[PDB]
Amino acid sequence: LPVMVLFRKDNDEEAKKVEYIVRELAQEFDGLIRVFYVDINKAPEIAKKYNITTTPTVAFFHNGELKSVFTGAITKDQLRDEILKYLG
Repeated sequence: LPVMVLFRKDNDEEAKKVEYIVRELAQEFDGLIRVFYVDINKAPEIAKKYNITTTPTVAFFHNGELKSVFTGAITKDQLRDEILKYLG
């Protein structure tokens, strides 16, 4: 399954909308993708590995490889279109 990972900071107002969007897509594509939520402060080594410095950031992985990274202003349509790409 393709994987979508939300990198988040705890007290972040814009991160709230992206977290809603990601959870919405997680349900919409349940069973077809896996979604993980990484707290930058609780897991700094993962954020460091993936060069995550701003939050919210959403990354996509497939076949154990990093495929794309979205930062800054993030929309549901952007994320959904990536999900569809890796589903075929």
